[PDB]
Amino acid sequence: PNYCFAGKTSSISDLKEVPRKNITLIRGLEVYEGQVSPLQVAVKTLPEVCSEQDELDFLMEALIISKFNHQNIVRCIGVSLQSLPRFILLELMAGGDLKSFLRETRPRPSQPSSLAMLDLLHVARDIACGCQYLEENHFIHRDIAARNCLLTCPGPGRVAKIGDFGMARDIYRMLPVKWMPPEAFMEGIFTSKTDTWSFGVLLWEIFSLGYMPYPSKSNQEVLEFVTSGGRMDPPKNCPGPVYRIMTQCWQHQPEDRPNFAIILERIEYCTQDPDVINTALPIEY
Ligand SMILES: COc1ccc(F)cc1[C@@H](C)Oc1cc(-c2cnnn2C)cnc1N
Repeated sequence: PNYCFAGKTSSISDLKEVPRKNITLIRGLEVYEGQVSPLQVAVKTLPEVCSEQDELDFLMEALIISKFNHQNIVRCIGVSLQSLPRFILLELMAGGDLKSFLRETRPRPSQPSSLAMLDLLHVARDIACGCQYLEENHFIHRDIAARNCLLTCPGPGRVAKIGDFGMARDIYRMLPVKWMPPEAFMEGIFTSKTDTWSFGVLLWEIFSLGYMPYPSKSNQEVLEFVTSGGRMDPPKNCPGPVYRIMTQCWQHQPEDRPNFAIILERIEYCTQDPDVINTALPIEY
């Protein structure tokens, strides 16, 4: 089984196999926190009880992640496929996944400024850079969403990175309906503009502080809503310029939507506008 990315073909043999003795599991997080000799790592494990397909899936996932080279995509430290159970070793992202972080770190009476608008813009900017990298390398992610993003740490130095490529893995060889543009439902045509649409939904998730998109709508209701021109309202307290980026991401015609270079440019503008970043987030009770 080969994998083609950018200007290079690669196989299992090119994967950096780490001697099993050098790998220690520290605790569960099927993922564990681990150590390699000392590098902190996350360990994704393939269950020994699985089918042939699970094994090629696991292998293709390792190939995919191992070929990426960008600071906003989680690194693959290596693999251990010659011992059971098989491991994929990933950069350990201590802040956890983005969706959970937004829900746990919402401004509250016990910590009214735990998070501010600039923090959310930096996360959006980080993922957008990741996405620009995928775009310019002609890789379509297909599942951009907060559940698939990770943070290096809880505190103010945090960096957001794209952390899961399972959907792209399957496609290479379960539509995330609420993150999908109209043409995906009706034409099944996918483009980097597909990711642009998803990023807009991700933006909404971020600035809502981790709400489910289209609150109160089922998948089919969303599908009909969006196909007929409907769009989400801004998240509570969302700055007008940030909502504008979302709605630009959600233009009905793919070609009307910005590429990620333009998105990054507009997020930076937002970061430079004091009227945006001086906006307070809602305090939750
Ligand atoms: C549930 O796992 C995921 C969820 C979403 C993703 F995008 C990637 C992963 C997995 C494959 O990767 C990591 C997980 C964590 C983590 C999660 N919760 N706490 N921690 C400490 C840290 N670093 C990773 N590399």
